[PDB]
Amino acid sequence: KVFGRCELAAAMKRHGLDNYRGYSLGNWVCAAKFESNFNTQATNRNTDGSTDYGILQINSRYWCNDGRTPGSRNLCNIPCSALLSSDITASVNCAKKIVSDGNGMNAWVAWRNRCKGTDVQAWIRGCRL
Ligand SMILES: CC(=O)N[C@@H]1[C@@H](O)[C@H](O[C@@H]2O[C@H](CO)[C@@H](O[C@@H]3O[C@H](CO)[C@@H](O[C@@H]4O[C@H](CO)[C@@H](O)[C@H](O)[C@H]4NC(C)=O)[C@H](O)[C@H]3NC(C)=O)[C@H](O)[C@H]2NC(C)=O)[C@@H](CO)O[C@H]1O
Repeated sequence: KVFGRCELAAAMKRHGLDNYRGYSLGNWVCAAKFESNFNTQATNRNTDGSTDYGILQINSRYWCNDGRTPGSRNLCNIPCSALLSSDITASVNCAKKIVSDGNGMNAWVAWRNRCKGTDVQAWIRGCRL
């Protein structure tokens, strides 16, 4: 599913991401925009053989099981395919664990390079929240 900007903001808010760990909703929508362009089915391969899945581009090296990333962890306790769903629940629960891991949103490279320190409020302009 490709989400609309405001559509994703509502689901995210609903799922408790607004100010989760001190990160305003803007931050989360910006991250989704740059990581997958709001596409739940985005997948990308990394050089170490791990894969990034879904809307938040969650990595198999640490967070999910894809049966093909030898000696990686499955910290969110889910098959990576659960992250590709139209329903963002699994992606959001998993995100919550990632962001609390110590590096905050720096875990997301597109956030760090394109969202961090920008006027993230713009991402939710005109949404009915
Ligand atoms: C080429 C490229 O950059 N591709 C992108 C993917 O790499 C990226 O996925 C992210 O991958 C990074 C790389 O390591 C990963 O970051 C690691 O995360 C673990 C888990 O949190 C860290 O280990 C923790 O360290 C903290 C603080 O040091 C400790 O408090 C804690 O004990 C550690 N936890 C565990 C379980 O070990 C690493 O510190 C950290 N490594 C680095 C180098 O920063 C991110 O978690 C991945 N992000 C996500 C969302 O999965 C992918 C996602 O955007 O994007 C590719 O393009």
